[PDB]
Amino acid sequence: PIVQNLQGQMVHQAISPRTLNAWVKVVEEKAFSPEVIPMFSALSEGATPQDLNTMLNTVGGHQAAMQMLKETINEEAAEWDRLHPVHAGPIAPGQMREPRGSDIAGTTSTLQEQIGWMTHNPPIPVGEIYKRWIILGLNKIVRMYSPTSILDIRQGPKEPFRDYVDRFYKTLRAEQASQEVKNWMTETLLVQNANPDCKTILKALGPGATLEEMMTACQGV
Amino acid sequence: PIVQNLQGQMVHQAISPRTLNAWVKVVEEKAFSPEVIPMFSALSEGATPQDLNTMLNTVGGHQAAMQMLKETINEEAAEWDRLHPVHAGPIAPGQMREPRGSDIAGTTSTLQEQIGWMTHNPPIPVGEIYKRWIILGLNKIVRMYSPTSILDIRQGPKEPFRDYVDRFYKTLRAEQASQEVKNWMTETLLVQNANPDCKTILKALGPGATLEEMMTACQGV
Amino acid sequence: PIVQNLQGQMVHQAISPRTLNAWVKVVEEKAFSPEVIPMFSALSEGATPQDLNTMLNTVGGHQAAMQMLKETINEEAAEWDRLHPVHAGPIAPGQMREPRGSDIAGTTSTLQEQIGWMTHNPPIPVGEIYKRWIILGLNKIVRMYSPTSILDIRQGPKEPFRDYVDRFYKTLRAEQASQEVKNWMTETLLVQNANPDCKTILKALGPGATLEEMMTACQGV
Amino acid sequence: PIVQNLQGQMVHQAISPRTLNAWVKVVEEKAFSPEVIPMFSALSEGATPQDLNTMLNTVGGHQAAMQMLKETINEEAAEWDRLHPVHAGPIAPGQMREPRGSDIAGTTSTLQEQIGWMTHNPPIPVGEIYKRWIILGLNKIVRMYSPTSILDIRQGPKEPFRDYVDRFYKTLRAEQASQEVKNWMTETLLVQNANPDCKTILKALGPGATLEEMMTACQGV
Amino acid sequence: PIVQNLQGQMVHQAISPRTLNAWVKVVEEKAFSPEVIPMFSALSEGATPQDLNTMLNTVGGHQAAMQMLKETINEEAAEWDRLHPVHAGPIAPGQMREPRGSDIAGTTSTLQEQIGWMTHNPPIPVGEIYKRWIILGLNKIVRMYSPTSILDIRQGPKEPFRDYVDRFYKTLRAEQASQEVKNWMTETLLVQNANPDCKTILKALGPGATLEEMMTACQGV
Amino acid sequence: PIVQNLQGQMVHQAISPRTLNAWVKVVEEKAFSPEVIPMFSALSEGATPQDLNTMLNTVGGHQAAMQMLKETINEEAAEWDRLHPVHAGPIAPGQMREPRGSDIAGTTSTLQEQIGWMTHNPPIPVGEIYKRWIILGLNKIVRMYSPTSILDIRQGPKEPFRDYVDRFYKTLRAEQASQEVKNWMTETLLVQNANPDCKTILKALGPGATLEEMMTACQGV
Ligand SMILES: CN(C(=O)[C@H](Cc1ccccc1)NC(=O)Cc1c[nH]c2ccc(O)cc12)c1ccc(Cl)cc1
Ligand SMILES: CN(C(=O)[C@H](Cc1ccccc1)NC(=O)Cc1c[nH]c2ccc(O)cc12)c1ccc(Cl)cc1
Ligand SMILES: CN(C(=O)[C@H](Cc1ccccc1)NC(=O)Cc1c[nH]c2ccc(O)cc12)c1ccc(Cl)cc1
Ligand SMILES: CN(C(=O)[C@H](Cc1ccccc1)NC(=O)Cc1c[nH]c2ccc(O)cc12)c1ccc(Cl)cc1
Ligand SMILES: CN(C(=O)[C@H](Cc1ccccc1)NC(=O)Cc1c[nH]c2ccc(O)cc12)c1ccc(Cl)cc1
Ligand SMILES: CN(C(=O)[C@H](Cc1ccccc1)NC(=O)Cc1c[nH]c2ccc(O)cc12)c1ccc(Cl)cc1
Repeated sequence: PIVQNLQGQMVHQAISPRTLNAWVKVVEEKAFSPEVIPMFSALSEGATPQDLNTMLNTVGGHQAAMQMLKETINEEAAEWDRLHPVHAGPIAPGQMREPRGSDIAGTTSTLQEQIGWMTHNPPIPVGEIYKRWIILGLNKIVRMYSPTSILDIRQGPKEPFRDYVDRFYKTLRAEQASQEVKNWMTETLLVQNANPDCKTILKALGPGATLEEMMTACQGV
Repeated sequence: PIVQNLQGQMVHQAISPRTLNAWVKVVEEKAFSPEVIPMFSALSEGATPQDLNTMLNTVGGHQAAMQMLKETINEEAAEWDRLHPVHAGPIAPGQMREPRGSDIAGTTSTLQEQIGWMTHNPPIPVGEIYKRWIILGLNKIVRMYSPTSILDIRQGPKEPFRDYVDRFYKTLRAEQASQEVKNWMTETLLVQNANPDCKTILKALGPGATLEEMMTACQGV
Repeated sequence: PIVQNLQGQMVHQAISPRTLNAWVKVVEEKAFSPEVIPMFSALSEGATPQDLNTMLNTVGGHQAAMQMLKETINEEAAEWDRLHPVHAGPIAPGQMREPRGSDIAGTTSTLQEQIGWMTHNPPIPVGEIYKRWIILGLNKIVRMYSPTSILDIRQGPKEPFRDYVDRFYKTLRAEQASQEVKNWMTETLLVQNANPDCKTILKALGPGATLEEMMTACQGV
Repeated sequence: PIVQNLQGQMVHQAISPRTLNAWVKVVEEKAFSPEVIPMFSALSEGATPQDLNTMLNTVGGHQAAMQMLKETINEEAAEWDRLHPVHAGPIAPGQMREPRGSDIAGTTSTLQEQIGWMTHNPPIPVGEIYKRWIILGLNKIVRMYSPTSILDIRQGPKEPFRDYVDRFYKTLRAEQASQEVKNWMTETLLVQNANPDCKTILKALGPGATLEEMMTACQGV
Repeated sequence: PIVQNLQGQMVHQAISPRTLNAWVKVVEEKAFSPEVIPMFSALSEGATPQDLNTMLNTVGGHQAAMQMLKETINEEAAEWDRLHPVHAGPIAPGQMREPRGSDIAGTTSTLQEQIGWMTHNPPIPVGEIYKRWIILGLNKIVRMYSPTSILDIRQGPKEPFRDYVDRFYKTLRAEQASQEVKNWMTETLLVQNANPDCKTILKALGPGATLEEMMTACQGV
Repeated sequence: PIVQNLQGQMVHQAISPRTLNAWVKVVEEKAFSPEVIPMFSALSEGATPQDLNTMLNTVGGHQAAMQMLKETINEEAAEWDRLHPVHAGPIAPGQMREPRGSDIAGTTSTLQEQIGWMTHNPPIPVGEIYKRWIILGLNKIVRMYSPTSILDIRQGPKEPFRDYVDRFYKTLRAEQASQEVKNWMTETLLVQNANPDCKTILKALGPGATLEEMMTACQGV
């Protein structure tokens, strides 16, 4: 990450050993479960592209996922370049250049070059931009590596309602969808796929009911 | 959380790796037991809304609970908006806007926007306000996920009094109630549901007696 | 705890994650054994009332003990109020009020209000005062939860003297008593309840003898 | 690593105990798997040659690897000396000398001498240069210690496609090759060595297809 | 321990959670083995008397040892008072008093009073003085709790010489003695109590020989 | 270690709890294996003699080794004194004295005296000098405690060449020798003691060959 010198030359801050270790263990224990993402995100706050690649480099295994991820990164980088075309040729001595897609992703850019973009008036936050791309990729991986669909989540004859909701919302968090879409799945599937006894109860509460209410309503049954 | 630059531009402070890890393990080990709340609260002191969502995002499992929690968050946000209506249209260049319910909760607001509200003369402490909402929600979850009622806590024939009190006060901490209500449960249930031998002793101490006294009184028996 | 800004506005310092964790594990492993107290005390140095309640809130289980503790806290708070009566009515705009028993204990006082009292010329150290109350309560709990009395500590026929002393001093540390009282128990019980063979030796050293001497004297036997 | 004094004499910063420990455990758990390198690299950011040797010295076992590594280091040092020949004889009192290959590698140079080179206007980043050499060596070790070739990675009759890709990309990361070469292996081997049923599917997607697409295409089969 | 404010009012520094934990675990794992002392000493560098008592308070068990330790502390405190008699009566408003034996040990002195003594021109280092007393006591405990005497350390018929020396020097470190005395035990016992075969070899090296030499000399045998 | 005050009086920095713990565990797990030394060295960077003795004091067991180590320390101290003779008698009030061998080793010198030497214009780096002595001693211990000689390292009929090299270089690192000597052992033993099949291959590569080459050459066989 970045921080200010005594003299106020802007200076890079090495990633902590325990930030590194955190990220690795996360991955070893949790694979690509949706919570992985807010964690990757939280451990990389302030990161430059170099820092972000470091972090990604430290994952061993899961190399299929990692490759999809680069594909995702290339698609965004291409798109960046299309919306921000580079004026080429000579470069004005000492002054900074405009980052291409590759420069953002860290392939074609030095650390020194990166800090330069990030700490500018006005600042070009290349680390933030790269992180969006990564997280977009991380989402795709999560969706792909999810064993079941929201459509196949039905409540068991003997399943307490709390647990059915737990699997519905767990699965739903892993899905490909806008908020409009998730609402629609909630609104359509959740009660439609409850078990008979509790479904009757819930038809009868009508569609203003809170979860807290639905759950309490189906507690005794 | 937030802290002051060398130049005194107010700057965000990334959440520690061990704060993150703390919170996760808490949840894995203790579920929603009442002590979870003072811990969530203690690990989020100084937090912005982003920080608070991060923390919440890092919980995997318990997704029913998490959804009730959002419901709680929406109810408070709505109520906020009702008591603080936004003047809309154009916004004065450079100056900050008035946070809506959604802006407080972090849905419709940037980190930069948040720090801005929090560090103002006078400061609009959006992080503190969001935390109230969350904790209100966390309480509801705790109550709901409590296996037994204060009414069913009776002292065993062979139960030492210390243990009965331990279950009474454990259960009571999980209950829905003001202080007026808890006092009333204490004052009515605690002795009424002791076991025969010790109940006699306690009728005989009368209602000024301390716990220390009650416990000592029923020690030998 | 508290610390000074760059600008020297006095500012609150969030409790460390590892301070929190320390305290919890202590309690899980050691219950209310006398060493718990110097540890609670050491982990709460610099604490405000809020900090102290946080810490207390994080204990799950032991809720009987916790309730005795509040009782203890109320008794001290009442007594505080009796010796420091509050002048009521309006309050002078901007200036601080005199803390009541409840304000010290954190029930009726904000963090901001607390720091205000603590960092005053001259400082009203409300955190220190609350901590006395707590520790007084913690002592009562320790005494109460001690399985055996100093009177029942006798040396075994086959018990090395070092071990008997170990149980005597362990038990004695858990007892209700001034220093005058502990001395008297030492001076009366320790040798009176040694086993026959070693008692003879010790009668014969006379009452100026050090522990080091007594122990060495009864080493071979 | 290096940091600035109160007086701004540039001063060495001892390696953290947990940086040390990190590196050792990495090696004990992961041997020379490709992820080792980004980790060595991340734990040595800011390092001087001394720091880098320290770190290398702390590995026990793997001494064959360590010797190849020195060989690699000598080859680079020789080459350095060939492209940067030293003007010899007397040295100007007080002023710094030009580092030879050996001085970069830390054999013939003091810490004080190193900091001197690193913190110069303009700075001679000897630590960065040595690190390139090491990492070049570390790569060679990784390749050598890889049990299988990219050529022998075939998909099992019963192997899900995700797993085959996982072994292909794991093995490919361990290989000797430029990016041109890896692309060529990908482009030639990956589909050519899938199992029959899925190969047919993939011939039929044609060579623009993403991994995400290929994987999804072969999901049901 | 102690440190300087922004304003340079000298201020107390709370003991770290991990310093606390360190000390406790030491004791749980190692009892009173001689290495305990350099560790207690290393974890208490900079300590005030309060800090030192805290640390001592956190030991549970070993209460016989703890009592001998206080006895030791009283003997030193008495002696202090004899060599530094207090002028009594009124005290000059605001100025500091001369610490008695009890004030050094922390019984009769406040933290504020202690920092005052320690940070004076010239400084009265009460923490250093108390630590001497403690360590003197800790030594006595170590000696006492040592299972065997230097006199009973003989080399086994089948014991490698390295191991015999290991037990000799382990035992010798636990003994009551000046350096003059330890030298004499070394010089008299070490070879006199080696086993026959190796004793002959060693008589023959004569008394200038190093350990390194003695050990090498008896290697093959 | 040492650091600068706010006022720039040079001040001692207590050794971290985790530096202490690091060193102890190292020793418990790894005994005197050659990697111990770079670790002792890395954990003691910046150390004064006191700090270095502390660290050494914390080792329990291995007391034969520890005694050889002191012997080594005395030999160096004697030699120091011979090359730097002390002018004796009175000492100039306030000014510092010239450290003897004993003063360097910490026997006859205070911490305050040590910092004084270390932070002088020009600085007498007594901590660095003592550390050389120790490490010289630590080397001797390592050599002595090495179970096998470089001469007895032969490659097994069934031993992969990588493993034979691993034992050769492991053993060689533990040996008594200059670089001239190690080269000679390498150059003479390594191939001379390979197993028949691989020896033939290697005779045939001739003596310019790299390890990387030798190892690859004997891979299939
Ligand atoms: C911005 N934001 C979030 O990041 C919230 C923070 C939060 C998590 C858990 C409980 C409460 C809040 N996170 C999410 O919406 C992501 C999420 C977590 N679990 C899910 C399950 C299904 C789904 O579609 C999304 C999620 C958010 C905050 C408040 C609300 Cl009301 C909604 C979202
Ligand atoms: C403000 N405050 C609290 O947060 C106290 C702090 C505290 C916890 C444990 C022992 C002593 C004190 N916490 C509580 O009242 C919450 C609580 C903990 N256990 C309970 C059990 C039942 C219940 O209704 C509430 C609680 C508080 C402080 C002092 C008193 Cl006397 C009462 C409350
Ligand atoms: C102020 N103070 C304490 O806090 C001492 C510090 C200390 C603990 C252990 C060994 C030596 C010293 N602590 C105590 O007196 C509490 C205590 C610990 N074990 C006990 C066992 C019985 C008892 O009645 C009290 C204690 C103290 C210091 C010196 C002396 Cl001589 C006496 C007390
Ligand atoms: C500079 N850089 C890297 O260091 C990337 C960072 C990264 C790792 C994992 C997923 C995404 C990105 N790392 C690599 O290319 C090394 C690598 C990791 N796994 C591999 C597998 C095969 C291979 O030939 C190389 C690698 C990089 C960044 C973006 C792209 Cl698109 C490509 C490379
Ligand atoms: C001041 N000082 C010490 O504290 C040395 C430091 C040190 C420990 C271990 C190996 C080398 C050095 N420590 C000791 O003398 C205490 C000691 C450790 N093991 C022992 C075994 C027997 C004994 O009588 C004393 C000790 C010291 C330093 C150098 C020498 Cl040569 C002698 C002592
Ligand atoms: C100064 N220096 C060292 O401290 C190197 C650093 C280093 C360790 C491991 C791999 C590469 C480099 N360390 C050593 O030479 C000590 C050593 C480690 N393993 C050995 C095995 C045998 C031996 O005789 C010495 C060593 C060094 C640096 C570069 C070279 Cl090429 C040689 C030495």
